[PDB]
Amino acid sequence: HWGYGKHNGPEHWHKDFPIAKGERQSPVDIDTHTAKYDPSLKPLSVSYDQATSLRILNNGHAFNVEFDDSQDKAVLKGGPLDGTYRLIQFHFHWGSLDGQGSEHTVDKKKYAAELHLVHWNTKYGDFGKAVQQPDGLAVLGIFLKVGSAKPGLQKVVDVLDSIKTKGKSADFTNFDPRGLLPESLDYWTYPGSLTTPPLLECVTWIVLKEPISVSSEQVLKFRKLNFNGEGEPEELMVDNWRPAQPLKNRQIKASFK
Ligand SMILES: NS(=O)(=O)c1ccc(N2CCCCS2(=O)=O)cc1
Ligand SMILES: [Hg+2]
Ligand SMILES: [Zn+2]
Repeated sequence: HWGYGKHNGPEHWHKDFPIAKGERQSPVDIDTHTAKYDPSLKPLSVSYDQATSLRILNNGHAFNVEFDDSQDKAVLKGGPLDGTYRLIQFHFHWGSLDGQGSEHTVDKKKYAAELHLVHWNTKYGDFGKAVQQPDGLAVLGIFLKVGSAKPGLQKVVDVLDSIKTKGKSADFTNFDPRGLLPESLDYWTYPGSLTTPPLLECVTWIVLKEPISVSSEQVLKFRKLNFNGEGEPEELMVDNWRPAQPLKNRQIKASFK
């Protein structure tokens, strides 16, 4: 099955998921000089004060911090979005080295990691139905660079010992996603896709201009995770990012002048 290795990685995905070569695939390079400021964009609203985290899961390609999405408790609205999108989970993509790891690039620059806060359009009733829709999802993407520690990340870092291998999960209640956000909500936005199989073209991407900083030791613990299940040969969970895909005649919009 699909992975990030030489034999099952991004170059292979198209054979099982033909949409890999579609018209609105993600991630993309954000060419900052080609991006246009959009005055019709409303202010971005991130409402995570009532957020209810439940669990953290190693799914064999990254780890998901899952939330209770049965009521409007953590929501994303405004910006390019019509209606309300509920937070279901967040996860990261990272590299084997600090000079790579992000999925989106900015003027071809790769960051050490990228955080994805995944949201589904409430008019569609659940996540499964939302991913059948062109505007089913909204993913808020945040770049990670190496520098000072992110205090709001440490609770995540510390539990990774407990979910080392594929299929392992751990209780992860009372985690506050607000501690993962940068100061500014300035962003780029474009229509795109899931960056992993099934690569469904359902996402409004909202990628924040301001990266967060994480410490070397925080990122190092990400790299100690395993792609494999327990009792199988160890394959370090690193370089779980898809490279930039063709923009194809889509326009990236900026929230800022
Ligand atoms: N990387 S991404 O586009 O934000 C992304 C968001 C959600 C998902 N998933 C959809 C398939 C089932 C659960 S999931 O987390 O793996 C995969 C990728
Ligand atoms: Hg879709
Ligand atoms: Zn992702």
